[PDB]
Amino acid sequence: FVEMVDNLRGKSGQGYYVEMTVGSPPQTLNILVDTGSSNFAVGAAPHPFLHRYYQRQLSSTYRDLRKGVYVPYTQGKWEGELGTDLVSIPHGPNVTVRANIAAITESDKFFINGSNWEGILGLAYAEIARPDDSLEPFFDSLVKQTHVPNLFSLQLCGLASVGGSMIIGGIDHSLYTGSLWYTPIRREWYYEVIIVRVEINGQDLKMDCKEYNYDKSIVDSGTTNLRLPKKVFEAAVKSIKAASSTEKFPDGFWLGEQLVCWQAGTTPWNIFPVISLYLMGEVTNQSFRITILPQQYLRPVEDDCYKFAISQSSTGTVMGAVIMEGFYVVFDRARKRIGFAVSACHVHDEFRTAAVEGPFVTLDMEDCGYNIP
Ligand SMILES: CC(C)(C)CCNC(=O)CCc1cc2cc(-c3ccccc3C#CCC3(NC(=O)c4ccc(F)cc4)CC3)ccc2nc1N
Repeated sequence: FVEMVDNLRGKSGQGYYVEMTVGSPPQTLNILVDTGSSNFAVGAAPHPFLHRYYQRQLSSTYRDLRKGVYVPYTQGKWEGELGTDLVSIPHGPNVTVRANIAAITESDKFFINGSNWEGILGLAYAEIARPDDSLEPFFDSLVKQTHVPNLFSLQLCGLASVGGSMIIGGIDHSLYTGSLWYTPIRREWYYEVIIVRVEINGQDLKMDCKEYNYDKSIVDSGTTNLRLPKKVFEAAVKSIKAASSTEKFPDGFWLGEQLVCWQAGTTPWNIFPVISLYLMGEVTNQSFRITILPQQYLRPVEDDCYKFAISQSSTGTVMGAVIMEGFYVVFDRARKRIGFAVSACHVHDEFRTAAVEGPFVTLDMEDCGYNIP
């Protein structure tokens, strides 16, 4: 898997993308890696934000499916035409597959002005594909048509440029330290998981664990922050504020609306607590924990200045890039489980160490799951 190491790039706050080729002859595009959606969709007309776009009429292997696709999101959208074509990942497995492709012809609030990606690779499951779950996602096609094993793994390493690795079809031992622990994929739609306990510097938050997963918890490379359900966010912020109270911060800092700065290299990392998320384990009544250092949740932005990268959610927990940057994450689709291990590229603390540790004894973990009617 050495050929796939370092196949991801990005810019701060703009996501991670991988190089792909589409069509015959191959058209090279940079594609955002998104575990929180399930469509393969590419700019296919000259939106001013795009470095380049897919030109479907120049591909001899493009097949028009003669069906439109429309994907609304928070008063924005992408829209276009469905087809299939041959797709490869140059720094990936040595195969080519015929996959569904959405050729985006109109959009609002989707592309980012100044980013270096032109499309999105939705790696989640068919249930959340548009227009419906009959549109087979890319990874499903990859596994069906080739001998690539049904798993991939992500090491995201944290404008300043960014990098990482997407290992397609396996695990690279060089990308983590310590042990890999697995949590079940609760259901195949999002990469849904169940958080069973939360601690701040070892202090139990002491909430009904259902609150941690209200109304779901997902692992999402398509989101920057650790996003927490409102009630949990408020409890977490209260605790982090208490821990760090020897310094004063504007109210807006805790809302992610202003920076806090310190003289070069005098950042008081010690006053910010570690956060442990306990995840449902593979065995009955067994859990494990992942521990994130403050270096994960205080995002550097151009003194050393930082933005608070924990935010409130009204649609459940989102373990975004912030969390993922601390860990090598294994999406073991074949066995309906997600693995975590400390990332070989995570940012270290002077005196404390990140961890993925277990086992713990946690009873009635099924009750931590929220039941969306
Ligand atoms: C409902 C739908 C299928 C659209 C998404 C369901 N998923 C979520 O709600 C989780 C968050 C998310 C929202 C998304 C929204 C869209 C979308 C659809 C129509 C119009 C606009 C958008 C958008 C957006 C934001 C986005 N993400 C980033 O720009 C990004 C920024 C920083 C990062 F670190 C990672 C990603 C480009 C996907 C596309 C993919 C998404 N992927 C995601 N994981």
